[PDB]
Amino acid sequence: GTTLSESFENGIPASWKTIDADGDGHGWKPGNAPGIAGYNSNGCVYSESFGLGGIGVLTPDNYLITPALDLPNGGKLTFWVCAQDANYASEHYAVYASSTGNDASNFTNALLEETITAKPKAIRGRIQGTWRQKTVDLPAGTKYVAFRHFQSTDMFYIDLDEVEIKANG
Ligand SMILES: [Ca+2]
Ligand SMILES: [Ca+2]
Repeated sequence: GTTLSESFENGIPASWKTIDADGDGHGWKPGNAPGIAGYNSNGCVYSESFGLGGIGVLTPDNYLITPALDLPNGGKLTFWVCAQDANYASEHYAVYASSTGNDASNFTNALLEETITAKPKAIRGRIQGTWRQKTVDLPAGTKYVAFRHFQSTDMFYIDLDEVEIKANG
């Protein structure tokens, strides 16, 4: 079955689907160095809970969804995530599998759900959040994977990079 490897070095391919479910006009977006460097690479994607330039506080419910997948005996997903700004790091997200369609309502099996945590002597810390790697088992018959930024507000960005799916298959 499917191997998928996406480094986001040239944005979000049209074969991926984005859903701005909350309807504010802000969804998952391409990021690149120097503003928004990827993991060991130039490009990534990001989603905002606060926008620069007067945009202000947001309440995202934003989906980034893979192309269709062929996983008759399941597979393994890995990806990298961080908080863009270590002082505003508490972004919440979940990863879902659908066996059916690729609408928001088809993503109900949360495989992974978490709020990012920032990593007594006074010491200078990183400006940007540390990249962490996540590994998720994908059930047999999974056709789409969704990354959902939601139940988040008034932090900064969540960044996502280097998505790999290996079929068992
Ligand atoms: Ca990248
Ligand atoms: Ca939105």
